[PDB]
Amino acid sequence: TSWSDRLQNAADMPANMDKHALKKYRREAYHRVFVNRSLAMEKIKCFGFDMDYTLAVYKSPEYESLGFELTVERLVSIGYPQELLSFAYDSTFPTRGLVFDTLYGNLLKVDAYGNLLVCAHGFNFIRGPETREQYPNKFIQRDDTERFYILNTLFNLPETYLLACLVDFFTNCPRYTSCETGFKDGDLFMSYRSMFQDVRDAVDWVHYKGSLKEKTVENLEKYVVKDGKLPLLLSRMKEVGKVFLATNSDYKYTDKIMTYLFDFPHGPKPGSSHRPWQSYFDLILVDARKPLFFGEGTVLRQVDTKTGKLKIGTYTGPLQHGIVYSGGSSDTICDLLGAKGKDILYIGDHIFGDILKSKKRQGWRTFLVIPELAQELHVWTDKSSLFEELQSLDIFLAELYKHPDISSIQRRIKKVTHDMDMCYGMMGSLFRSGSRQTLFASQVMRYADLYAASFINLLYYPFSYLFRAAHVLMPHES
Ligand SMILES: [Mg+2]
Repeated sequence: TSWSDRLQNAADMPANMDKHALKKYRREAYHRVFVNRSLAMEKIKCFGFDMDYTLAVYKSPEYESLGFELTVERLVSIGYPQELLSFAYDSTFPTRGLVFDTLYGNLLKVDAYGNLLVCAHGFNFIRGPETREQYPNKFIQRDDTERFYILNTLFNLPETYLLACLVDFFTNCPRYTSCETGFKDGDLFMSYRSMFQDVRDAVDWVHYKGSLKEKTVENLEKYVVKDGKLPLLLSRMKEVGKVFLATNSDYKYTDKIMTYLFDFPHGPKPGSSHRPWQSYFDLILVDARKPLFFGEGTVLRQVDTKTGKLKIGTYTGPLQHGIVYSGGSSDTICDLLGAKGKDILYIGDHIFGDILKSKKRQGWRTFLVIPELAQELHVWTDKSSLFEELQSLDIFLAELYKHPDISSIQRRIKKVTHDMDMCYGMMGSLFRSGSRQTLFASQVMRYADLYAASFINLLYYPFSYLFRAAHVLMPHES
Protein backbone atom coordinates (compact mmCIF):
# COMPACT_ATOMS: atom_id res chain seq x y z
CA THR A 1 0.00 0.00 0.00
CA SER A 2 1.25 3.45 -1.08
CA TRP A 3 0.33 6.82 0.42
CA SER A 4 -1.69 7.64 -2.71
CA ASP A 5 -3.84 4.54 -2.14
CA ARG A 6 -5.12 5.96 1.15
CA LEU A 7 -5.77 9.29 -0.59
CA GLN A 8 -7.59 7.57 -3.48
CA ASN A 9 -9.78 5.55 -1.09
CA ALA A 10 -10.82 8.68 0.82
CA ALA A 11 -11.37 10.36 -2.57
CA ASP A 12 -13.90 7.70 -3.63
CA MET A 13 -16.14 8.62 -0.70
CA PRO A 14 -18.92 11.16 -1.36
CA ALA A 15 -19.45 14.12 0.95
CA ASN A 16 -21.88 13.58 3.85
CA MET A 17 -22.29 17.21 4.92
CA ASP A 18 -24.36 16.34 7.98
CA LYS A 19 -22.67 18.39 10.68
CA HIS A 20 -22.41 15.52 13.17
CA ALA A 21 -20.76 13.30 10.54
CA LEU A 22 -18.25 16.09 9.83
CA LYS A 23 -17.03 16.36 13.45
CA LYS A 24 -16.84 12.56 13.66
CA TYR A 25 -14.95 12.39 10.36
CA ARG A 26 -12.59 15.29 11.17
CA ARG A 27 -11.42 13.70 14.43
CA GLU A 28 -9.95 10.67 12.70
CA ALA A 29 -6.34 11.67 12.09
CA TYR A 30 -6.29 11.00 8.32
CA HIS A 31 -9.02 13.60 7.78
CA ARG A 32 -7.89 16.21 10.29
CA VAL A 33 -6.25 19.57 9.67
CA PHE A 34 -3.24 19.92 11.99
CA VAL A 35 -2.33 23.27 13.52
CA ASN A 36 1.07 24.81 14.19
CA ARG A 37 -0.13 28.41 14.58
CA SER A 38 -3.67 29.51 15.29
CA LEU A 39 -5.85 30.58 12.36
CA ALA A 40 -9.34 32.08 12.45
CA MET A 41 -10.88 30.88 9.19
CA GLU A 42 -13.46 33.68 9.39
CA LYS A 43 -10.73 36.25 8.70
CA ILE A 44 -9.59 34.44 5.54
CA LYS A 45 -10.83 36.24 2.42
CA CYS A 46 -8.87 34.40 -0.32
CA PHE A 47 -8.10 30.72 -0.70
CA GLY A 48 -5.19 30.18 -3.07
CA PHE A 49 -4.01 26.92 -4.62
CA ASP A 50 -1.00 25.31 -6.17
CA MET A 51 -1.81 22.52 -8.64
CA ASP A 52 0.83 19.75 -8.90
CA TYR A 53 0.79 17.51 -5.79
CA THR A 54 -1.79 19.86 -4.23
CA LEU A 55 -4.99 19.73 -6.35
CA ALA A 56 -3.46 17.08 -8.62
CA VAL A 57 -1.90 14.28 -6.56
CA TYR A 58 -0.03 11.89 -8.85
CA LYS A 59 -0.49 8.22 -8.04
CA SER A 60 2.37 6.40 -6.34
CA PRO A 61 4.50 4.49 -7.33
CA GLU A 62 3.25 4.63 -10.93
CA TYR A 63 4.11 8.29 -11.50
CA GLU A 64 7.54 8.18 -9.83
CA SER A 65 8.28 5.00 -11.77
CA LEU A 66 7.42 6.73 -15.06
CA GLY A 67 9.57 9.74 -14.15
CA PHE A 68 12.39 7.38 -13.18
CA GLU A 69 12.40 5.30 -16.39
CA LEU A 70 12.14 8.40 -18.61
CA THR A 71 15.05 10.02 -16.73
CA VAL A 72 17.19 6.88 -17.01
CA GLU A 73 16.48 6.70 -20.74
CA ARG A 74 17.47 10.35 -21.17
CA LEU A 75 20.78 9.71 -19.36
CA VAL A 76 21.47 6.69 -21.56
CA SER A 77 20.72 8.63 -24.72
CA ILE A 78 23.29 11.28 -23.76
CA GLY A 79 25.93 8.59 -23.21
CA TYR A 80 25.60 6.97 -19.76
CA PRO A 81 26.16 3.17 -19.75
CA GLN A 82 23.42 0.90 -21.06
CA GLU A 83 23.31 -0.97 -17.73
CA LEU A 84 21.22 1.96 -16.42
CA LEU A 85 18.26 0.60 -18.41
CA SER A 86 18.07 -2.38 -16.07
CA PHE A 87 17.41 -0.10 -13.06
CA ALA A 88 13.83 -0.15 -11.77
CA TYR A 89 12.28 2.36 -9.39
CA ASP A 90 11.93 1.07 -5.83
CA SER A 91 9.50 3.07 -3.70
CA THR A 92 10.78 1.61 -0.43
CA PHE A 93 14.17 3.36 -0.64
CA PRO A 94 13.65 7.14 -0.97
CA THR A 95 12.21 9.38 1.70
CA ARG A 96 11.49 12.96 0.72
CA GLY A 97 13.72 15.80 1.92
CA LEU A 98 17.10 14.10 1.73
CA VAL A 99 20.25 16.12 1.04
CA PHE A 100 22.60 15.04 -1.71
CA ASP A 101 26.20 15.98 -0.96
CA THR A 102 27.64 16.64 -4.44
CA LEU A 103 31.17 16.50 -3.00
CA TYR A 104 31.23 12.97 -1.55
CA GLY A 105 28.23 11.42 -3.34
CA ASN A 106 26.19 10.78 -0.17
CA LEU A 107 22.47 11.00 0.52
CA LEU A 108 21.98 12.63 3.93
CA LYS A 109 19.01 12.86 6.26
CA VAL A 110 19.71 15.86 8.52
CA ASP A 111 18.02 17.70 11.38
CA ALA A 112 17.21 21.45 11.45
CA TYR A 113 20.86 22.14 12.42
CA GLY A 114 22.60 20.05 9.78
CA ASN A 115 23.35 17.16 12.14
CA LEU A 116 23.56 13.83 10.29
CA LEU A 117 20.81 11.36 11.10
CA VAL A 118 21.47 8.95 8.19
CA CYS A 119 24.29 8.80 5.64
CA ALA A 120 23.94 6.51 2.61
CA HIS A 121 26.59 6.02 -0.05
CA GLY A 122 24.76 4.22 -2.83
CA PHE A 123 22.96 1.49 -0.88
CA ASN A 124 25.65 1.23 1.85
CA PHE A 125 24.55 2.96 5.06
CA ILE A 126 27.56 4.59 6.72
CA ARG A 127 27.30 4.39 10.50
CA GLY A 128 28.69 6.57 13.28
CA PRO A 129 32.48 6.69 13.17
CA GLU A 130 32.90 6.01 9.46
CA THR A 131 30.89 9.17 8.71
CA ARG A 132 33.34 11.17 10.84
CA GLU A 133 36.00 10.64 8.16
CA GLN A 134 34.07 12.88 5.74
CA TYR A 135 31.99 14.82 8.31
CA PRO A 136 34.36 15.49 11.23
CA ASN A 137 31.63 17.12 13.33
CA LYS A 138 28.78 14.91 11.97
CA PHE A 139 27.28 18.07 10.56
CA ILE A 140 26.78 19.94 7.29
CA GLN A 141 26.06 23.61 6.54
CA ARG A 142 22.85 23.36 4.53
CA ASP A 143 23.21 27.06 3.68
CA ASP A 144 26.00 25.89 1.33
CA THR A 145 23.66 25.56 -1.63
CA GLU A 146 26.60 25.06 -4.03
CA ARG A 147 27.55 21.75 -2.38
CA PHE A 148 24.26 20.39 -1.02
CA TYR A 149 20.95 19.88 -2.83
CA ILE A 150 17.80 19.32 -0.77
CA LEU A 151 15.34 16.97 -2.51
CA ASN A 152 12.24 18.67 -1.22
CA THR A 153 9.28 17.70 -3.41
CA LEU A 154 7.61 14.49 -4.51
CA PHE A 155 8.94 15.24 -8.01
CA ASN A 156 12.41 14.56 -6.54
CA LEU A 157 11.53 11.02 -5.38
CA PRO A 158 12.77 9.41 -8.66
CA GLU A 159 16.11 11.26 -8.70
CA THR A 160 16.61 10.52 -4.98
CA TYR A 161 16.52 6.81 -5.81
CA LEU A 162 18.38 7.33 -9.10
CA LEU A 163 21.30 9.09 -7.42
CA ALA A 164 21.73 6.11 -5.10
CA CYS A 165 21.44 3.69 -8.06
CA LEU A 166 24.22 5.52 -9.91
CA VAL A 167 26.59 5.77 -6.93
CA ASP A 168 26.02 2.07 -6.27
CA PHE A 169 26.52 1.15 -9.94
CA PHE A 170 29.75 3.09 -10.54
CA THR A 171 31.16 2.00 -7.16
CA ASN A 172 30.78 -1.70 -8.02
CA CYS A 173 31.44 -1.69 -11.75
CA PRO A 174 35.01 -2.87 -12.47
CA ARG A 175 35.59 -0.44 -15.36
CA TYR A 176 35.52 2.44 -12.82
CA THR A 177 37.92 3.35 -10.02
CA SER A 178 36.51 5.05 -6.92
CA CYS A 179 37.91 8.32 -5.60
CA GLU A 180 36.79 10.56 -2.75
CA THR A 181 34.84 12.86 -5.09
CA GLY A 182 33.95 10.66 -8.05
CA PHE A 183 34.87 7.87 -10.45
CA LYS A 184 37.73 7.59 -12.91
CA ASP A 185 37.73 5.53 -16.08
CA GLY A 186 41.12 5.95 -17.70
CA ASP A 187 41.36 9.60 -18.76
CA LEU A 188 37.71 10.45 -18.02
CA PHE A 189 36.86 11.61 -14.50
CA MET A 190 33.22 11.83 -13.44
CA SER A 191 32.76 13.77 -10.22
CA TYR A 192 29.66 13.18 -8.10
CA ARG A 193 28.73 16.84 -8.67
CA SER A 194 28.75 16.54 -12.49
CA MET A 195 26.85 13.26 -12.11
CA PHE A 196 24.32 15.10 -9.93
CA GLN A 197 24.05 17.90 -12.52
CA ASP A 198 23.36 15.39 -15.32
CA VAL A 199 20.58 13.84 -13.23
CA ARG A 200 19.00 17.23 -12.45
CA ASP A 201 19.17 18.23 -16.12
CA ALA A 202 17.63 14.95 -17.28
CA VAL A 203 14.73 15.36 -14.82
CA ASP A 204 14.13 18.92 -16.04
CA TRP A 205 14.38 17.78 -19.67
CA VAL A 206 11.94 14.89 -19.18
CA HIS A 207 9.44 17.34 -17.66
CA TYR A 208 9.80 20.22 -20.11
CA LYS A 209 11.17 18.70 -23.35
CA GLY A 210 10.60 14.92 -23.12
CA SER A 211 7.50 12.78 -23.04
CA LEU A 212 6.53 12.84 -19.33
CA LYS A 213 3.62 15.29 -19.75
CA GLU A 214 2.32 13.55 -22.88
CA LYS A 215 2.39 10.09 -21.31
CA THR A 216 0.67 11.44 -18.19
CA VAL A 217 -2.09 13.26 -20.06
CA GLU A 218 -2.89 10.22 -22.24
CA ASN A 219 -3.59 8.02 -19.22
CA LEU A 220 -4.78 10.36 -16.48
CA GLU A 221 -6.67 7.59 -14.65
CA LYS A 222 -3.39 5.71 -14.30
CA TYR A 223 -1.38 8.66 -13.01
CA VAL A 224 -3.60 11.24 -11.24
CA VAL A 225 -5.88 11.01 -8.20
CA LYS A 226 -9.42 12.29 -8.84
CA ASP A 227 -11.87 13.33 -6.10
CA GLY A 228 -15.51 14.30 -6.55
CA LYS A 229 -15.34 16.38 -3.36
CA LEU A 230 -13.01 18.96 -4.98
CA PRO A 231 -15.70 21.01 -6.80
CA LEU A 232 -17.78 20.94 -3.62
CA LEU A 233 -15.00 22.35 -1.41
CA LEU A 234 -14.13 25.01 -4.00
CA SER A 235 -17.72 26.17 -4.46
CA ARG A 236 -18.11 26.37 -0.69
CA MET A 237 -14.89 28.44 -0.48
CA LYS A 238 -16.30 30.62 -3.24
CA GLU A 239 -19.35 31.40 -1.11
CA VAL A 240 -17.38 33.05 1.73
CA GLY A 241 -14.36 34.30 -0.17
CA LYS A 242 -12.48 34.49 -3.42
CA VAL A 243 -10.58 31.52 -4.85
CA PHE A 244 -7.43 31.69 -6.96
CA LEU A 245 -4.99 29.40 -8.71
CA ALA A 246 -1.27 30.19 -8.86
CA THR A 247 0.82 27.41 -10.37
CA ASN A 248 4.25 27.05 -11.94
CA SER A 249 2.84 24.87 -14.77
CA ASP A 250 1.96 26.40 -18.14
CA TYR A 251 -1.60 26.93 -19.34
CA LYS A 252 -1.87 23.94 -21.67
CA TYR A 253 -0.84 21.37 -19.08
CA THR A 254 -2.87 23.18 -16.39
CA ASP A 255 -5.96 23.05 -18.61
CA LYS A 256 -5.54 19.32 -19.27
CA ILE A 257 -4.97 18.37 -15.62
CA MET A 258 -7.70 20.63 -14.19
CA THR A 259 -10.24 19.45 -16.78
CA TYR A 260 -9.54 15.91 -15.63
CA LEU A 261 -9.89 16.87 -11.95
CA PHE A 262 -13.38 18.28 -12.57
CA ASP A 263 -14.38 15.54 -15.04
CA PHE A 264 -17.49 14.28 -13.26
CA PRO A 265 -21.09 13.97 -14.48
CA HIS A 266 -21.98 16.85 -12.15
CA GLY A 267 -20.79 20.15 -10.70
CA PRO A 268 -20.20 20.80 -6.99
CA LYS A 269 -22.46 17.92 -5.86
CA PRO A 270 -24.18 14.99 -7.60
CA GLY A 271 -27.26 16.30 -9.36
CA SER A 272 -25.80 19.73 -10.20
CA SER A 273 -24.88 20.79 -13.71
CA HIS A 274 -21.23 20.33 -14.55
CA ARG A 275 -19.23 23.58 -14.73
CA PRO A 276 -15.82 24.22 -16.35
CA TRP A 277 -12.91 24.17 -13.94
CA GLN A 278 -12.13 27.85 -14.66
CA SER A 279 -15.53 28.90 -13.21
CA TYR A 280 -14.35 27.85 -9.74
CA PHE A 281 -11.66 30.58 -9.66
CA ASP A 282 -11.81 34.35 -9.40
CA LEU A 283 -8.19 34.46 -10.56
CA ILE A 284 -6.19 31.95 -12.56
CA LEU A 285 -2.44 32.50 -12.84
CA VAL A 286 -0.03 30.16 -14.60
CA ASP A 287 3.77 30.29 -15.16
CA ALA A 288 4.00 31.68 -11.63
CA ARG A 289 7.74 30.95 -11.16
CA LYS A 290 7.49 30.46 -7.44
CA PRO A 291 9.39 31.31 -5.22
CA LEU A 292 10.51 34.35 -7.29
CA PHE A 293 6.74 35.03 -7.54
CA PHE A 294 6.84 35.98 -3.85
CA GLY A 295 9.55 38.57 -4.48
CA GLU A 296 10.07 40.65 -7.61
CA GLY A 297 8.05 38.22 -9.70
CA THR A 298 8.19 38.59 -13.47
CA VAL A 299 6.23 40.74 -15.91
CA LEU A 300 2.47 40.14 -15.81
CA ARG A 301 1.25 38.51 -19.06
CA GLN A 302 -2.12 37.41 -20.45
CA VAL A 303 -2.70 33.91 -21.81
CA ASP A 304 -4.44 33.49 -25.15
CA THR A 305 -6.65 30.62 -24.05
CA LYS A 306 -7.71 29.66 -27.61
CA THR A 307 -4.07 29.02 -28.55
CA GLY A 308 -2.37 28.53 -25.20
CA LYS A 309 0.29 31.06 -26.19
CA LEU A 310 0.98 34.27 -24.30
CA LYS A 311 -0.27 37.46 -25.90
CA ILE A 312 2.51 39.86 -26.84
CA GLY A 313 3.02 42.59 -24.25
CA THR A 314 2.53 43.24 -20.55
CA TYR A 315 -1.07 43.07 -19.34
CA THR A 316 -1.99 46.41 -17.72
CA GLY A 317 -5.77 46.02 -17.46
CA PRO A 318 -8.19 45.15 -14.66
CA LEU A 319 -9.34 41.85 -13.25
CA GLN A 320 -11.77 40.67 -15.90
CA HIS A 321 -13.98 37.61 -16.13
CA GLY A 322 -12.45 34.90 -18.32
CA ILE A 323 -8.88 36.28 -18.25
CA VAL A 324 -5.93 33.99 -17.50
CA TYR A 325 -2.68 35.49 -16.21
CA SER A 326 0.94 34.37 -16.59
CA GLY A 327 3.90 35.42 -14.46
CA GLY A 328 3.33 38.51 -12.31
CA SER A 329 3.94 38.39 -8.56
CA SER A 330 2.15 37.85 -5.26
CA ASP A 331 1.29 41.57 -5.38
CA THR A 332 -0.79 40.84 -8.50
CA ILE A 333 -2.99 38.59 -6.35
CA CYS A 334 -3.22 41.16 -3.54
CA ASP A 335 -4.09 44.09 -5.79
CA LEU A 336 -6.53 42.30 -8.11
CA LEU A 337 -8.37 40.53 -5.27
CA GLY A 338 -8.08 43.47 -2.89
CA ALA A 339 -6.45 41.45 -0.12
CA LYS A 340 -3.65 41.74 2.40
CA GLY A 341 -1.34 38.83 3.17
CA LYS A 342 -3.06 37.71 6.35
CA ASP A 343 -6.38 37.58 4.40
CA ILE A 344 -4.88 34.86 2.17
CA LEU A 345 -4.67 31.13 2.87
CA TYR A 346 -2.24 29.71 0.30
CA ILE A 347 -2.37 25.91 -0.08
CA GLY A 348 0.49 23.92 -1.58
CA ASP A 349 3.00 21.11 -1.23
CA HIS A 350 6.38 22.84 -1.72
CA ILE A 351 7.75 23.54 1.77
CA PHE A 352 10.20 26.04 0.27
CA GLY A 353 8.63 27.47 -2.88
CA ASP A 354 5.00 27.66 -1.67
CA ILE A 355 5.10 27.84 2.13
CA LEU A 356 8.38 29.17 3.58
CA LYS A 357 8.72 31.96 1.03
CA SER A 358 5.11 33.17 1.03
CA LYS A 359 5.18 33.20 4.84
CA LYS A 360 8.56 34.95 5.28
CA ARG A 361 8.40 37.36 2.33
CA GLN A 362 4.71 38.38 2.32
CA GLY A 363 3.09 37.26 5.57
CA TRP A 364 0.59 34.97 3.83
CA ARG A 365 -1.21 32.32 5.84
CA THR A 366 -0.14 28.86 4.80
CA PHE A 367 -1.56 25.35 4.47
CA LEU A 368 0.96 22.62 3.65
CA VAL A 369 -0.34 19.50 1.85
CA ILE A 370 1.73 16.43 2.77
CA PRO A 371 0.57 13.46 0.62
CA GLU A 372 2.76 10.94 2.50
CA LEU A 373 1.11 11.89 5.79
CA ALA A 374 -1.61 9.28 5.28
CA GLN A 375 0.92 6.46 5.37
CA GLU A 376 3.18 8.15 7.92
CA LEU A 377 0.15 8.36 10.24
CA HIS A 378 -0.57 4.66 9.73
CA VAL A 379 2.98 3.72 10.74
CA TRP A 380 3.29 6.22 13.59
CA THR A 381 0.25 4.89 15.48
CA ASP A 382 0.87 1.22 14.68
CA LYS A 383 4.40 1.57 16.06
CA SER A 384 3.92 4.04 18.91
CA SER A 385 5.46 1.28 21.06
CA LEU A 386 9.10 1.92 20.15
CA PHE A 387 8.79 5.68 20.37
CA GLU A 388 7.49 5.65 23.95
CA GLU A 389 10.39 3.30 24.67
CA LEU A 390 12.83 5.74 23.07
CA GLN A 391 11.50 8.55 25.25
CA SER A 392 11.87 6.42 28.39
CA LEU A 393 15.49 5.50 27.63
CA ASP A 394 16.77 9.05 27.15
CA ILE A 395 15.10 10.03 30.42
CA PHE A 396 16.71 7.08 32.18
CA LEU A 397 20.07 7.84 30.55
CA ALA A 398 20.05 11.33 32.08
CA GLU A 399 19.51 10.04 35.61
CA LEU A 400 22.40 7.64 34.99
CA TYR A 401 24.71 10.53 34.01
CA LYS A 402 24.17 12.59 37.19
CA HIS A 403 24.48 9.56 39.52
CA PRO A 404 28.72 -0.32 30.95
CA ASP A 405 25.11 0.73 31.73
CA ILE A 406 25.32 4.09 29.95
CA SER A 407 27.30 2.55 27.06
CA SER A 408 24.83 -0.35 26.99
CA ILE A 409 21.82 1.97 26.81
CA GLN A 410 23.32 4.23 24.13
CA ARG A 411 23.52 1.07 22.02
CA ARG A 412 20.00 0.09 23.05
CA ILE A 413 18.78 3.53 21.91
CA LYS A 414 20.54 3.07 18.56
CA LYS A 415 18.92 -0.34 18.05
CA VAL A 416 15.41 0.93 18.80
CA THR A 417 15.89 4.02 16.61
CA HIS A 418 16.85 1.79 13.68
CA ASP A 419 13.95 -0.61 14.31
CA MET A 420 11.49 2.28 14.30
CA ASP A 421 13.05 3.91 11.22
CA MET A 422 12.93 0.75 9.07
CA CYS A 423 9.12 0.58 9.22
CA TYR A 424 8.77 3.69 7.00
CA GLY A 425 11.38 2.67 4.43
CA MET A 426 15.14 2.49 4.15
CA MET A 427 15.54 6.24 4.64
CA GLY A 428 13.03 6.27 7.49
CA SER A 429 10.18 8.61 8.29
CA LEU A 430 9.72 11.96 6.57
CA PHE A 431 9.60 13.61 10.00
CA ARG A 432 12.23 12.01 12.22
CA SER A 433 14.90 9.42 12.82
CA GLY A 434 14.03 7.95 16.19
CA SER A 435 13.67 10.82 18.63
CA ARG A 436 15.41 13.39 16.38
CA GLN A 437 13.22 15.54 14.13
CA THR A 438 14.18 16.09 10.51
CA LEU A 439 14.88 19.43 8.88
CA PHE A 440 11.62 18.88 6.98
CA ALA A 441 9.68 18.37 10.22
CA SER A 442 11.13 21.52 11.76
CA GLN A 443 10.29 23.55 8.64
CA VAL A 444 6.70 22.28 8.65
CA MET A 445 6.27 23.37 12.28
CA ARG A 446 7.95 26.71 11.61
CA TYR A 447 6.31 27.83 8.35
CA ALA A 448 3.10 25.80 7.72
CA ASP A 449 0.34 27.41 9.79
CA LEU A 450 -1.82 24.36 9.00
CA TYR A 451 -1.02 21.02 7.39
CA ALA A 452 -2.86 17.86 6.36
CA ALA A 453 -2.66 14.74 4.23
CA SER A 454 -4.91 16.57 1.77
CA PHE A 455 -6.38 20.03 1.31
CA ILE A 456 -9.78 18.30 1.10
CA ASN A 457 -9.74 17.97 4.91
CA LEU A 458 -10.84 21.62 5.09
CA LEU A 459 -14.27 20.41 3.88
CA TYR A 460 -14.82 18.80 7.29
CA TYR A 461 -14.59 22.11 9.19
CA PRO A 462 -17.06 25.02 9.23
CA PHE A 463 -15.72 28.24 7.80
CA SER A 464 -16.10 30.07 11.12
CA TYR A 465 -13.64 27.60 12.65
CA LEU A 466 -10.74 28.80 14.78
CA PHE A 467 -7.87 26.37 14.31
CA ARG A 468 -6.16 26.66 17.70
CA ALA A 469 -2.58 25.77 18.59
CA ALA A 470 -1.29 25.62 22.14
CA HIS A 471 0.48 28.70 23.46
CA VAL A 472 4.24 28.20 23.28
CA LEU A 473 6.30 28.72 26.46
CA MET A 474 10.08 28.97 26.86
CA PRO A 475 11.72 26.62 29.42
CA HIS A 476 11.94 29.37 32.02
CA GLU A 477 8.27 30.27 31.60
CA SER A 478 7.11 26.88 33.01
MG1 LIG B 1 3.09 21.64 -6.17
